[PDB]
Amino acid sequence: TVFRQENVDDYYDTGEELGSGQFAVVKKCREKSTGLQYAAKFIKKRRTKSSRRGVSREDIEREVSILKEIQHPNVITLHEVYENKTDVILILELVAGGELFDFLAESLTEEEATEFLKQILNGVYYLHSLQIAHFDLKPENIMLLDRNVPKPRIKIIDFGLAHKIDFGNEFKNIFGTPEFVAPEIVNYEPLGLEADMWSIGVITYILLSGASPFLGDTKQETLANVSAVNYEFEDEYFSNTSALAKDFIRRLLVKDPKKRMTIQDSLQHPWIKP
Ligand SMILES: O=c1c(-c2ccc(O)cc2)coc2cc(O)cc(O)c12
Repeated sequence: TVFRQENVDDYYDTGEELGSGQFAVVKKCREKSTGLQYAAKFIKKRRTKSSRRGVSREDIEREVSILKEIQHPNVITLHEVYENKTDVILILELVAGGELFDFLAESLTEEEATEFLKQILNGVYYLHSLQIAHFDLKPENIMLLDRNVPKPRIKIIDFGLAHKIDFGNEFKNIFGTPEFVAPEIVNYEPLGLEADMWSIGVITYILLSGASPFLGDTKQETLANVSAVNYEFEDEYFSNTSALAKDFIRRLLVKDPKKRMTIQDSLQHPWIKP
């Protein structure tokens, strides 16, 4: 699919940089015709077929196709797509309260954790209902609308690894951040919606404790820890955490994807259920 090839600078003015990654940079922007504000994600294109640099058209089109499907309060939305010879430029909904990752750098109570968690689960429920696996859930990819309120509202971002799961699983060597990936990702096995639920377990552990359950001193150690389900609830961190909260985590950090809680299970779990 081809995108708008007019110069994006004819329609938008850019400002503060919001984030920067391997082949993408995200800039605050403002649409000239409406005065409305967005985030422009510039994705660097592959310059040749066999290059390892830039993002393949196939990967870019997948992210765009998924984003086009999405409309939910807890997920980023897509406004427009432009492209030129060097970049595809996604004009995305602006979320200006910063990463959940940075908010955490400022442990939560179980109430604070569950208030974030419920919104995350609601967003993931929407996605999984559409058979969309995110595959890169982590605090850096959870953005707050406003960080200076008692109960910040959040939105899931970064669909760069997201896949449609029309057949129950995808077998593609999809692979995110070692701390957050499920054992089936580590082992290069077929992947489905279940991998997201593991990531939610890791996120929940971090929300409650300020500590990462599988983090080793090197990437290979972290990955080895993940595959072995080498984690425990340290008393120093979890002494005043409820057994029900631990139960929620324990039922997500399960090696066999088939035995892992689904998104629907997680919403009905007694720690979450109203
Ligand atoms: O999506 C984002 C955002 C993003 C998008 C929209 C917002 O409103 C806020 C941040 C920021 O940094 C990134 C950095 C990346 O490497 C990849 C991304 O997808 C993003």
